[PDB]
Amino acid sequence: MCLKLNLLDHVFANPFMNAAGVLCSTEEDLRCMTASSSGALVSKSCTSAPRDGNPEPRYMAFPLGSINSMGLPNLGFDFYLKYASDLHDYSKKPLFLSISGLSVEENVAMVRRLAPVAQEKGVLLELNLSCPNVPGKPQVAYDFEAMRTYLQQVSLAYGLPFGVKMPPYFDIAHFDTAAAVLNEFPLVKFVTCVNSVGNGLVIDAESESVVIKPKQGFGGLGGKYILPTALANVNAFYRRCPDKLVFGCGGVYSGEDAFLHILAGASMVQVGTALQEEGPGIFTRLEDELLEIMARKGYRTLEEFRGRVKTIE
Amino acid sequence: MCLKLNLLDHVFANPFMNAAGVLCSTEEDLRCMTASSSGALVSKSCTSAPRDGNPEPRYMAFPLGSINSMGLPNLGFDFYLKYASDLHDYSKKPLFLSISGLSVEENVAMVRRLAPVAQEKGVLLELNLSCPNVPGKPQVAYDFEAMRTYLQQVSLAYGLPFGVKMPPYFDIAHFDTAAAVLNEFPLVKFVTCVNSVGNGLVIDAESESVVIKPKQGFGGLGGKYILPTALANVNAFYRRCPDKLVFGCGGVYSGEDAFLHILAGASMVQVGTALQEEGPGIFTRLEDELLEIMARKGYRTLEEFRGRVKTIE
Ligand SMILES: Cc1cc2nc3c(=O)[nH]c(=O)nc-3n(C[C@H](O)[C@H](O)[C@H](O)COP(=O)(O)O)c2cc1C
Ligand SMILES: Cc1cc2nc3c(=O)[nH]c(=O)nc-3n(C[C@H](O)[C@H](O)[C@H](O)COP(=O)(O)O)c2cc1C
Ligand SMILES: COC(=O)c1cccc(CCc2c(C(=O)O)[nH]c(=O)[nH]c2=O)c1
Ligand SMILES: COC(=O)c1cccc(CCc2c(C(=O)O)[nH]c(=O)[nH]c2=O)c1
Repeated sequence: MCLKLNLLDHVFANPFMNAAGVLCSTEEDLRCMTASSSGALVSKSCTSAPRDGNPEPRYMAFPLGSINSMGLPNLGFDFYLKYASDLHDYSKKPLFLSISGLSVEENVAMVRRLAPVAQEKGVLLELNLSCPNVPGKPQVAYDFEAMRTYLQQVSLAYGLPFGVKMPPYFDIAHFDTAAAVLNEFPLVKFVTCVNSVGNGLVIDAESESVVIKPKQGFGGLGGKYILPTALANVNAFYRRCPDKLVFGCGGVYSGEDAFLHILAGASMVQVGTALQEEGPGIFTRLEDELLEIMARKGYRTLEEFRGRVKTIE
Repeated sequence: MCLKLNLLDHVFANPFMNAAGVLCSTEEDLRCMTASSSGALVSKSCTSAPRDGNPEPRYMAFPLGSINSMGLPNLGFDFYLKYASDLHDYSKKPLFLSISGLSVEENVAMVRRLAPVAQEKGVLLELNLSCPNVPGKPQVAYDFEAMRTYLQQVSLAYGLPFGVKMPPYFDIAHFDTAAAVLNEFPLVKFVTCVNSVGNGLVIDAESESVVIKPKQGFGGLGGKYILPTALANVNAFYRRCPDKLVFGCGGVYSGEDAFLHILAGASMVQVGTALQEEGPGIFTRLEDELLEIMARKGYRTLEEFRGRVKTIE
């Protein structure tokens, strides 16, 4: 018995991978993610030029999860493109490249260059619809006309199957609107739910201080705090986007949390805070634990229970 | 050393009270909250007509908090108005009456009727904006045009100081816009942050089932899941609404959580899930725990540390 699967025309040894931004910034990180037992890896979201990101401390974790305001530090698109084109060993596992340009034009410029490497090598694209705050305007994925623009422009410029990383939604009307926008675009083959829960605030009682330096302590939350929000979003998109795959991200620390994502409809399962805290060994534990739940229930395949969460009456 | 506060022209023995919807539906509930050591109580959010609410199970709790889709079950406005005018003992503690009409017209009708009792007895109004409007539109407080409408008409119909219960926000743009709307209305003297984190989904791994019946399992999240989100919202409004009070609500299980809310800027501190789970004995524990933290830090009153959370640099 094994957790092997095929999608987007690639084979994956198991449904696990890092979440974008975790253990994926440097050549050292990507090589370590490659050497792990993960099923796939995703590079850090990049911009055209390298960025240092925000002042430190800019990430902190706690028993129930993490807060970050990293500021999109990254080595620049040229570095991740070179990683995808010359350095990654595709015989080991698939690679996804996350892009997060600060304007539509910047995104269009990076995807035009990624297209022939995607054709030649099979690197897959994850378009990240989250960016640093611009006063007077909402996040792109919270502004449905801007979202529709980015997607129209990228699908035109890239011309190949790609995926989008979405922030969480909290209102049913927003699920219906966002999914309708995503469904206008046949090249969006996968949706990743969810990015960190925006602008939480952790305060330390002893020091009476916030715990990260940028943005007066405000930053995105991950880990145990966000599991039910992550499951709601995976399931909301699984139901509304029957012709796409959903990848689950948020709150995965155990094979049980992975099993819940898959029941909710997840095809791949990304690990962020728990990977940051435990290291790449977590992938062999997560495989063992999900296999163990499956055996106890009598499930031979992920397909037997994916998206089969039961409702009452 | 003391927990006493005077606000809104009332005196409160301590900052604790129930969160609306918890232990406040019936006369029996309200007399219980009155007999407890809470500094105040708020009645269940009511509609003009009595409501049975959604089918059960519609609330469930777990180690890290709760999920609910109650559907606004309540005994109807006439009951809560009668409780405020004839039954509540104001010599014990102040009363807030929460209203949550299904349309602006229903809100307006309630508050015209409330107004004479508010002037005579001193009951204080909390208008719930984290509430359904027209289906397929977002809840009122996530639609800034509907929000401005509700506040204009309620200000006019009521003519007295009131407060508003707000859903959590996740994007800085929303904090900016929401506070600017609120700051248009000088009768809005307090803002309660936050209502439940909307449409999460809790799944039970053993049964492979959702845990509440309404809305295919989707429901509002409370408790340990939402503390950082609640602290962010309290601090964001404390900073942006310098002429208003902020009441904090979300994730309070201990005097230490209360202490964080107050450093974030909370005046009153409300207790929902932990109160539902532990019962009204929680209020003596919370007061003890908060006084111990204060004693250890040398704080003699709440004003010494309210709003004084430190940032880094
Ligand atoms: C330090 C850190 C860096 C991150 N950077 C990115 C990023 O560059 N791109 C992105 O799409 N999401 C990024 N995220 C969000 C994660 O991909 C993930 O969506 C989030 O942490 C929720 O998952 P978790 O509960 O497993 O942490 C980052 C998260 C963390 C904690
Ligand atoms: C069973 C239940 C019923 C609730 N009903 C209401 C309500 O009627 N009006 C309201 O403004 N909020 C209501 N809420 C939200 C609580 O007031 C509170 O905002 C939310 O639970 C967050 O606080 P907590 O983390 O202490 O639970 C309810 C919450 C629960 C769990
Ligand atoms: C609401 O989004 C933001 O505030 C924001 C700020 C800086 C960078 C980004 C994009 C990269 C990113 C980051 C990051 O590099 O700070 N952290 C996350 O949790 N998710 C992300 O997608 C988003
Ligand atoms: C028809 O009214 C509703 O179905 C409904 C839905 C969501 C929220 C509300 C307002 C009451 C409320 C409830 C509730 O009664 O379901 N639960 C919460 O966690 N916060 C609330 O403010 C009503």
